[PDB]
Amino acid sequence: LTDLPGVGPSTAEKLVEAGYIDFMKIATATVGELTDIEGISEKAAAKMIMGARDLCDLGFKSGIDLLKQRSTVWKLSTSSSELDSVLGGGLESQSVTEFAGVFGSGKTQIMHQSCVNLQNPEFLFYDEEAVSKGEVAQPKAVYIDTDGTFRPERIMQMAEHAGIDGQTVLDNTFVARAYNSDMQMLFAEKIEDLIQEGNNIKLVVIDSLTSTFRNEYTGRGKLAERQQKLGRHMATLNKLADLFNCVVLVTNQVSGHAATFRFFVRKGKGDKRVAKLYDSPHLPDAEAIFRITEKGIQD
Ligand SMILES: Nc1ncnc2c1ncn2[C@@H]1O[C@H](COP(=O)(O)OP(=O)(O)O)[C@@H](O)[C@H]1O
Ligand SMILES: [Mg+2]
Ligand SMILES: [Mg+2]
Repeated sequence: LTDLPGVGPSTAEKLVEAGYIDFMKIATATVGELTDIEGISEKAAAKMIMGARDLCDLGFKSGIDLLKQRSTVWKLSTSSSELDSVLGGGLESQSVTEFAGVFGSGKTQIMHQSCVNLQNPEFLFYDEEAVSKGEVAQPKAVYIDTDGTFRPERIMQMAEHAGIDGQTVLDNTFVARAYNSDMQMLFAEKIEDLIQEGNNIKLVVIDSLTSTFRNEYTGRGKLAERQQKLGRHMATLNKLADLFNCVVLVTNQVSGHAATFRFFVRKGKGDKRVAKLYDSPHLPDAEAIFRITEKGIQD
């Protein structure tokens, strides 16, 4: 951090204790966040931010550089050919993908499958030129279980059929049981701490995203506070996805959020499930047929 203009050893310590350890978090921080660090003037705050931006080469980009920026996005397979195809390759890092649908449609299943697939190196599609092995090495997932439906057995089972060690998935998956939106949001924010602790978080799951909010802000007369809180939460999830180049997944029970990809999943005949991609920035609306068996997501 002392590389940063105006940042000496003493300021560097105040910065590390305030959570600001890497350049990107400073380069993208507001003069407000830092000035609040106390002992950090607004002058020093603006200088180090300007400095960090330069160090991280933030600025106008054009031509081939646009393709290169886009290439830093890696993708996680869902184990369903149909789905991956409709996703334009697989779940995208640096973005939030939402799977909404009726109870039993398979939302939680997809969440578990993703935690497993993260441990299958061949399931992470990326341009070796924009993303180095080390960046996706020893990947870890964080699962914010809001409904209390995380099932280690299911992880073990899906892993087995994938030919990978189930215990290895468990060892690399942090689960956080949230009983309300406050815990849910806080846990989400604490993810930076796990990364700071050396954990290569590459997959974040929020299952579910809206349950707590709906239960807490049932009154549609105070739908204001709710739509707000949820917005801040989503903003936090999106920033996480970008800064730490990781895949963020959230589920929504349904009988509009800031998710960059939005799916509506419905039950087909028996095993069959239909995932309808209805919102994305560059892909056409399309349906993917897959199934849910003892092996997890397949087809
Ligand atoms: N071990 C399993 N083997 C085959 N299918 C399973 C297994 N576990 C769960 N399922 C399927 O998952 C469905 C429920 O998926 P779930 O993700 O919990 O729904 P939701 O969308 O509400 O989260 C079940 O009704 C069952 O068909
Ligand atoms: Mg993004
Ligand atoms: Mg569920």
